[PDB]
Amino acid sequence: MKVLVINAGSSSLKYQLIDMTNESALAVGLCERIGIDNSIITQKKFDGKKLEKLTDLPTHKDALEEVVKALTDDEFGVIKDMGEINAVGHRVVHGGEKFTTSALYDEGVEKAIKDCFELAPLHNPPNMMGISACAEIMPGTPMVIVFDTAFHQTMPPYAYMYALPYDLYEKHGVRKYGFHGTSHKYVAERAALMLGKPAEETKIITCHLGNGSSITAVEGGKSVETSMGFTPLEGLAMGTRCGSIDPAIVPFLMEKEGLTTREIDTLMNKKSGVLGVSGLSNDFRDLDEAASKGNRKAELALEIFAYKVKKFIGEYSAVLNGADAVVFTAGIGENSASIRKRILTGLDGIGIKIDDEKNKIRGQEIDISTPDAKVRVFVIPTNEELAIARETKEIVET
Amino acid sequence: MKVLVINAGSSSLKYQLIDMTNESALAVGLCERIGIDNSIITQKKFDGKKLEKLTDLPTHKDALEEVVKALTDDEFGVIKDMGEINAVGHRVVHGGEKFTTSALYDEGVEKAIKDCFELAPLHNPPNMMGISACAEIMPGTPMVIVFDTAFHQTMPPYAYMYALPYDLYEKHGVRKYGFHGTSHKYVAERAALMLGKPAEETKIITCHLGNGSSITAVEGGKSVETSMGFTPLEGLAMGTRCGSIDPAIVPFLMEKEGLTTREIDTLMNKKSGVLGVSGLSNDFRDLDEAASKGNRKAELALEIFAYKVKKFIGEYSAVLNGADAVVFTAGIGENSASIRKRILTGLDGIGIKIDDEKNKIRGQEIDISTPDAKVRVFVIPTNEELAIARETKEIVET
Ligand SMILES: Nc1ncnc2c1ncn2[C@@H]1O[C@H](COP(=O)(O)OP(=O)(O)O)[C@@H](O)[C@H]1O
Ligand SMILES: Nc1ncnc2c1ncn2[C@@H]1O[C@H](COP(=O)(O)OP(=O)(O)O)[C@@H](O)[C@H]1O
Repeated sequence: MKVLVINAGSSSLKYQLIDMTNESALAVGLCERIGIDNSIITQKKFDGKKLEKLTDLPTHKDALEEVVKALTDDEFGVIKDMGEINAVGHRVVHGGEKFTTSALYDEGVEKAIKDCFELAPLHNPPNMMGISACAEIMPGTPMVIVFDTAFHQTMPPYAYMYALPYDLYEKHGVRKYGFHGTSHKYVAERAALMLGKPAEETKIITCHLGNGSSITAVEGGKSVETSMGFTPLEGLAMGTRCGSIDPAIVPFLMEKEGLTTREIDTLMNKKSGVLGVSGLSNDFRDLDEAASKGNRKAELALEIFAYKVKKFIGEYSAVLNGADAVVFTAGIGENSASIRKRILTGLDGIGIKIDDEKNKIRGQEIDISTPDAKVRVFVIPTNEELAIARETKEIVET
Repeated sequence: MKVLVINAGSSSLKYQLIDMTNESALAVGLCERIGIDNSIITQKKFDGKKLEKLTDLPTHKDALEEVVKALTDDEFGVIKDMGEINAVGHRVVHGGEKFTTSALYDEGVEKAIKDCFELAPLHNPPNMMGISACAEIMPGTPMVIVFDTAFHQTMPPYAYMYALPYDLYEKHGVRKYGFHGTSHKYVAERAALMLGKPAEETKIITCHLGNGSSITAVEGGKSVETSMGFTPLEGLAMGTRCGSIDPAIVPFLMEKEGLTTREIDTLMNKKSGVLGVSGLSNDFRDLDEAASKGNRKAELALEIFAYKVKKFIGEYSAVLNGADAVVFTAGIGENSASIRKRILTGLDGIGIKIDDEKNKIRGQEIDISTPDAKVRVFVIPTNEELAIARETKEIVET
């Protein structure tokens, strides 16, 4: 089965055609400057052939029509006709409580998606232009919407409910949702394979450490607890987000600094995290160098960041009653040997011990723990597009 | 030297008269329903004699006047006249940045306590009322203030700093302080004795579970991390407090419901916790009974509460790199075998296993873990009053 994965932006459209037989990306592409002048589509075919075409792309529908032409090109394409695309997949952030699994697209899902957004306190609404264009160009092809909140819908009530007045949950839907679902589910699946046990028999803690960061406790293949909550702000300190602070600090700051609700929200989401502490950057690479060159604020920001991840590993070890493995993924998790070191030092007491040399390897699924450690520590690159395609294939199959 | 220890709440006042010659509690008492109807003072003398008086107590000053009359009663009292009270030690929750060690009461201490009213809204006002009541009733007696925050001053910067813009820490003193210090320090000491090791060699997790609840990670006798923060609101779900929720919920609620900063603070401190979830009570005894009789909201509130304590045990196990013991104290911690059961179930994976029969014993320092468990679980009655009296003696003596 071949799956086309679409990711649409205001004036762009990224795509990948993936063969699910071998999970190989046959072609990867990008349409830019849509609705602008000098539109362009660029496609890379697996064997090192690149196609570029300067043509006008007024709307996402035009871009998608070109994408199909580029995929079927005699020499630079990978399929003979549009009919070889068995399904299309798209990722949306919030599915609230309406979406407990990925969904087959139709007029119903389009409305539910819009509602989930207007009820949620999220910033950027979902971009539907890619999804819409798809319905016109390929009416007969199954389309699957994948939600980042979906994977966490298996959480029990004592985990997702906040200790707030119950009516707020009922009147405004306030509860923990969780994000990065697609990433957590994918690496949890890879980790089970590396443990050599069927997923149902595994207990895994997954750490998606990127500009946004979240940890999930995966029991027997299902999410049972996660660090982000009602919004992506809860939990860990991140690039520009403060994470879980004393809630009383909010009105205190609003009275002291004379701030509006929008200002305090912006302060917590964009001026906090390691950026806010370091006074320097929200980029962990920059902080790491700065810290070595002796920059104290940068050193403090990385200490706070690693310390909080360490604590969550302890927290989810209790949730899971002993974990079989801890997984690191995303930008920081996959690439930073030093940040992994800061996080994993001082945990032998709970069965975690790593090998400094194995921890230096990069871009690979690898167990970096000593062979005698009770808890395995795996570094597993997350692959967004492939995860979305697997989700799409599962739905289109069943 | 005889020290009177006072702990004042909104409508109550606990006291103990302790002889420092041998550290014996001569009399223990409680004034309840102050400022309400059917006020009552109850006193227990060391020889078992109990006094109860139904009288009207309009203000803390009236209650304190009765306390003195009960302490001097010919048969049920323990001293001949007020002059036998050499000093008074007061429990005060927040002293802010300026006061983080015990202090002889003076104009400056008073100022700091009133300035922190907004930082400990449920506590500082009543603590102040008890101090003023004491100044009027016994003008000539030395008064010593002992802060809930002192014990946590050993926390490292990466634990007490929030991932917020650094200037807020500098300009407004925003950082984690922690509370119940006196209780945590005392039971940590008792736990080291029970482990038969020098405090310096121990790693203990102390859980003070009462109307207010907090956990502390004690390493070698020093507090290294604790659950409450800038204010007593952070951390666990409590009787009427929500604990650590997604901070984004604050601005969100303010906008949806049109709430000012004062109202949202009251909502989080007075209408949340198990009271907010259950819709029934903030008393764990009542919830336990209601849960057993089939009340779902009450059952959910206790699950959320126990689950959060369980997670903190995991969190601090990582902080401490393996703990030697977990300690339960305060109202719920000392008396609820069933709540301890909910909390401690499913942790054998991290070395914690308890004996259901031992867990039924009450009012005793006892190890309730199975003999083979790697981590000991002790139930230890707290004695904040003897600890406050020790400080009072030291300060008044020098
Ligand atoms: N080698 C590295 N060392 C430290 N940090 C890195 C490294 N590589 C990437 N990062 C960090 O990872 C983040 C980008 O990762 P990414 O997975 O794309 O984030 P997100 O999941 O939030 O979209 C940035 O904050 C960046 O500084
Ligand atoms: N046997 C019990 N079972 C469950 N909860 C209890 C029990 N005894 C006391 N509690 C709870 O403990 C809390 C008492 O709070 P605390 O701060 O320790 O003060 P106090 O020592 O004055 O009772 C109350 O919420 C109360 O309902």
